[PDB]
Amino acid sequence: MTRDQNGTWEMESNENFEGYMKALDIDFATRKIAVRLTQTKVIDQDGDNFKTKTTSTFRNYDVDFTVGVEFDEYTKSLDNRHVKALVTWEGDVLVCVQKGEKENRGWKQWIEGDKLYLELTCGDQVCRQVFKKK
Ligand SMILES: CCCCC/C=C\C/C=C\C/C=C\C/C=C\CCCC(=O)OC[C@@H](O)CO
Repeated sequence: MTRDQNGTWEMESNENFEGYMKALDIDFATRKIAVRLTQTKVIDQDGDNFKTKTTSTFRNYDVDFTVGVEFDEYTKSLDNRHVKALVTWEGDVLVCVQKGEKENRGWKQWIEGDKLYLELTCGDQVCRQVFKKK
């Protein structure tokens, strides 16, 4: 029983964020800034209802969802695309499929020990982030 992801989480590693952003067609100048940054993630979770806020000195991104309920997601200030998003549980892993113009786009987020893991996929690029609880 490790579905409770509530907390404030600080990034400690961010593997292949450059490749993930390139797969999303983020321009070089934006990648140059974004790859430098430590992200913070605040998760407010009530059962299957999630409110998430990911922050940095350069851009912030909020996404709220209920597990099992498809929603329209606009990735404002990231790659600025519209997708249909669905988050489901696979065991205690949150799995999101973002259906839209990019093939094989989604993410998976789970608790393991005292860490939050987030793997973001776009095409053949996977970015693996690890966060430690504040
Ligand atoms: C927002 C801080 C990073 C900004 C970097 C600025 C520009 C880079 C442009 C595009 C890169 C694409 C995505 C950024 C990566 C992670 C932010 C969270 C994405 C997400 O939905 O979290 C999954 C899940 O945690 C949400 O609940």
